[PDB]
Amino acid sequence: ETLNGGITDMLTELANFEKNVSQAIHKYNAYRKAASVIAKYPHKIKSGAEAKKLPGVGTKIAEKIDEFLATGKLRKLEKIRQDDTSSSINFLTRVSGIGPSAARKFVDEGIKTLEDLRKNEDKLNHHQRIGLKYFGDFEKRIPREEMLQMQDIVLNEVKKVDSEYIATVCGSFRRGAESSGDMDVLLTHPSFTSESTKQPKLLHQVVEQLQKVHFITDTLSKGETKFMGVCQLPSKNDEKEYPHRRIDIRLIPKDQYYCGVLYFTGSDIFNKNMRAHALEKGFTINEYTIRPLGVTGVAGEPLPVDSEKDIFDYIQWKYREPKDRSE
DNA sequence: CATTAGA
DNA sequence: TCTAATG
Ligand SMILES: [Cs+]
Ligand SMILES: [Cs+]
Repeated sequence: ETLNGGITDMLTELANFEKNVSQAIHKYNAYRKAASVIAKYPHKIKSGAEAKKLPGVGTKIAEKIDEFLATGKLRKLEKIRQDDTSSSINFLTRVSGIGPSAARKFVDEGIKTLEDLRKNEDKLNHHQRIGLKYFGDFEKRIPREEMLQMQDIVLNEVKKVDSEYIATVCGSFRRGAESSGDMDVLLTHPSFTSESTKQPKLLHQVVEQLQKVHFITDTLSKGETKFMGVCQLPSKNDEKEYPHRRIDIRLIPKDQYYCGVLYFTGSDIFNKNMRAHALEKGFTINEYTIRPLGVTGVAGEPLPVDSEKDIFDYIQWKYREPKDRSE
């Protein structure tokens, strides 16, 4: 957590680079298990050789630990950190729509900067266009003050259209968070579950609603169960307009909400931990259900969930307010 | 780890 | 179809 710091940090810096700037899935994958294992290790690595006794720790990596341990740096790291091409990719990658694959290409073409991208809006697809458009806004954090604002409108129309709907804004927002990166609405309806062969409309309906009023302003992607877009709070009586905000809505069979909701609510750890516990408690938790474990090794048979509660009661725990689902 | 765009 | 990108 801190004794092994520099190492894991450098190591991850190393991994991340193979993956993006190069296409070295493997070397990349390498650096990471290593960085993984060196991280669990309970003592201060004092030398390569020492680390070297680790799994995943080979000669290549080890050699690296030395240099780092020896001098407070690493050339390869100082070399890459410098490298304009590699920088470029690092950068282009921020644009929403742009991944590594695209970034390399863009680069290869000569598009390295923000403006470069403008000059060639043509080479970009819709997503990347939008992302390009809202580069600033996209990067900006969402104040809870605002999330509340948004959550308000969202449950409003949801209700308007159909009153049989159920929305929940999941995420760190759900969990108290002073701010968030984007909004996440989990959606369901009774008329939709496991078998009941869809009703795409159910998603459609709402999307349209939220648009009709000017809340949604772009569409990054719209499927039959997972809308992914951009939104904006009605810029008031002027002098202050609201930044463009990423929003995502998703349809879910009423019969898998709560686990879904639980799950997306986090945190990553609260989850893992609650999850780990259900195991002992003779259960299995995953984003969609909760199955009782059978001794043979495994088992199935989803247990009926009507609320966050059921899942809890199940593994016989303390209902944890989302506020304190921190871990 | 599954859904959506796209070409 | 496969392959990229989000989450
Ligand atoms: Cs080893
Ligand atoms: Cs990106």
